[PDB]
Amino acid sequence: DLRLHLLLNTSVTCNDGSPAGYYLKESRGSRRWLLFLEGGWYCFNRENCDSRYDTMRRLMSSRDWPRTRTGTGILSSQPEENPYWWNANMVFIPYCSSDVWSGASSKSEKNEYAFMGALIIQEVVRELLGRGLSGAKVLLLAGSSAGGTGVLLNVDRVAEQLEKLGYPAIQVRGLADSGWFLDNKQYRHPTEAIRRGIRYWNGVVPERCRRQFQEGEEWNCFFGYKVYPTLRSPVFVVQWLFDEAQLTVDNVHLPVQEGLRLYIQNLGRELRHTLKDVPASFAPACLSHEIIIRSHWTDVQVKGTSLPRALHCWDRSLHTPLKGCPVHLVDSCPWPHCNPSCPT
Ligand SMILES: COC(=O)c1ccccc1Oc1ccc(N)cc1
Ligand SMILES: *[C@@H]1O[C@H](CO)[C@@H](O)[C@H](O)[C@H]1NC(C)=O
Repeated sequence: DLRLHLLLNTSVTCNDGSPAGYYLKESRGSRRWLLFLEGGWYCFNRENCDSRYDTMRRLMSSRDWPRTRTGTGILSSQPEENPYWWNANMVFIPYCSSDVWSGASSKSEKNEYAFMGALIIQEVVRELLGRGLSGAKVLLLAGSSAGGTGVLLNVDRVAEQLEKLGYPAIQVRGLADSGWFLDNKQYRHPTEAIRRGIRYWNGVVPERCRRQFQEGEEWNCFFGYKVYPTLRSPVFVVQWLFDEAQLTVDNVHLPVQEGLRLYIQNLGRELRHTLKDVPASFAPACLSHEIIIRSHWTDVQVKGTSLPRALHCWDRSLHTPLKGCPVHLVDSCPWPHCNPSCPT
């Protein structure tokens, strides 16, 4: 079990002003640390944030947090469930800022809600350094769905933070799961919500990406294929070719006729194209969403290689290609579940 710690700096808060926090399970025997970012959509104005506070309050407040949590998937300490890092120090950071982990604005007299996602990550890292992280050799920042996008937005800031604090020996890396989206046409009549959210949250994006797209076009950096080339920390990308959250924003809900068949096939081809210059990636041809913290994450394979194996090969590569231990795994067949190992 992972144990809850509320942030000692109570000014770094969830949406409603309650303190943010993290769940931790230590492993004194390891110098590897895994920090995982929870997902769960977002809210972008007063009215729909008010709605989210009524029926999704745990994503906006720490008031009702359970006092511990169970680690699953890549957060499991059992070798049978987690062949990759079962012996690592485990950290689960709850998502209570509703800002895709980008915000840096406090609750105040002008702001009904606080959006502090980027600052929550910074403060968790700082408080963990007095608690074991100062001796780490690798810090892997991971996350799923909105947390996967949060990895892309924050991994280089964590690297910069550790350098400025005096810890240049810690190798910061990222693992972005199911947060690699496309700003494509919908099947029937979404990027505007991101643009409005950024101004509502005072959201921040990586500096190298911001300099490319410049004022008021910062929404571009929320899309993986645009922000990834600007990052300097090593990042491993996991993405279903037919992601269910992507299809939902595209207004696709699953007899498929020719128009829909061509749309679905073109989406898989476009996603595959955006990953050709991404050396560390895992992209199976399945209709699903999220992967790395479910208990049976070991079952899916691309070209005969599991995701835990591909991540271990990634570790080895960062000590050119390795014999029988690949890191770039993208299916080429064109329809959902043409890979026999897709989840049911
Ligand atoms: C849950 O996370 C998101 O909603 C998200 C994150 C980053 C970028 C986009 C996002 O939603 C989308 C907006 C528009 C289109 N076309 C696709 C996806
Ligand atoms: C708490 O965090 C905020 C935001 O990062 C910072 O401005 C403040 O100085 C911190 N408080 C202390 C006591 O360090």
